[PDB]
Amino acid sequence: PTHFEKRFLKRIRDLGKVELCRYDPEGDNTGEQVAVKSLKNHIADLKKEIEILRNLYHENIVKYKGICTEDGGNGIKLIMEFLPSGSLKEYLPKNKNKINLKQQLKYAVQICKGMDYLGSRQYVHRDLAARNVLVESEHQVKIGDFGLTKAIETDKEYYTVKDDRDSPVFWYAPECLMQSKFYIASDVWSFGVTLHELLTYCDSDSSPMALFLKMIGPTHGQMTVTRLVNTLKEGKRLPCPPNCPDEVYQLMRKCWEFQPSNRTSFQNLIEGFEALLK
Ligand SMILES: CN(c1ncnc2[nH]ccc12)[C@H]1C[C@@H](NS(C)(=O)=O)C1
Repeated sequence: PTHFEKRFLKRIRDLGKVELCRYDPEGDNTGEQVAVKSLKNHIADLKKEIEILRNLYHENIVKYKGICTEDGGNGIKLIMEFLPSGSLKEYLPKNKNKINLKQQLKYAVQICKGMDYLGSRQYVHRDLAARNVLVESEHQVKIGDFGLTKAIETDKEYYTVKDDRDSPVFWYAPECLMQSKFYIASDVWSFGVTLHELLTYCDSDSSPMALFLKMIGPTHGQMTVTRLVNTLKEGKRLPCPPNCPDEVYQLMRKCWEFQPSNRTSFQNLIEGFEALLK
């Protein structure tokens, strides 16, 4: 009762590959809408993500629904619940009006809960950005993609990633950029950046990529990571968004301590934000 027949998954539109499908075995279009993750070779990677998501059960983590086999039973698809409001990246610009600071801080708490739960299971997300934070409702958010998530080996503080794959470098901590080492503290750094996005209502002009590119200047490509490391070494950071209170920025800056050991924890973040609400 967690297997989806590929012929029954009717594609609607791309979500991010991740596609919106309607699983409709009765053929009367009454079937339920679902998010489907497939390959655009790296079947072993998607199988790892499936094992990860099936093992996550939390209010602030997108629900695993099942798996769809691509014949001759040689391919796999990840089936997830579909949240129509989409990611913060698409939702926040559309609702700058109803979403105040209180609501943004509740989202920050929820992301931190989802991430702390992820941390307790010994995983590093390595891709925490607003595009990966889904809106269940105006009161609830969920971490919605685990495509770069890795399990930290027992008795180790981090996972080392040595591959030819792409990385969200404008969300990465110094240790990730310099040594390819990913700690729970590196996810804390990425949360800080995600929180910046959320506070700027995911305005494209104020995105971490747009701001850092304006700081770094004209840059290839192959030199982006070095220029970014240098900027972070000098102590430069994403500026406090307009009308962002000191208390929130101070928490945001604690996610951005150059050394991983000097950063705050997700639990200290939960408590910090919760103390600001009402
Ligand atoms: C937007 N989105 C989703 N939207 C609605 N309902 C969903 N259920 C699950 C995912 C999902 C996912 C595509 C992922 N983002 S990406 C391509 O940058 O990795 C997040």
